[PDB]
Amino acid sequence: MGHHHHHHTKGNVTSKTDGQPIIGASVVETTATTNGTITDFDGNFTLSVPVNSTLKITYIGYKPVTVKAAAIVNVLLEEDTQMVDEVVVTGYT
Repeated sequence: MGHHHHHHTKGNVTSKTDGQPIIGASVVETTATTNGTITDFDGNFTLSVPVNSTLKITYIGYKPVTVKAAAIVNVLLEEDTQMVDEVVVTGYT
């Protein structure tokens, strides 16, 4: 069980490789692209939007990711150009 701290942060993008924060991720709005923002060392960004539209996030290296606008949203970056299946099942021998 990992104890998570509750702070005043808006959105959070992390990679699905090791579990680290995304630094330098291009995140913009569906209609408000001009007001696009990037992620910090912590893996979060700050953006103010009037309408409750969706937010498009992209980071050079891993697959793209999109999430709706909310007080706290977690995103996971999937490996790009890499096919890795994480499935397993046992039974009769």
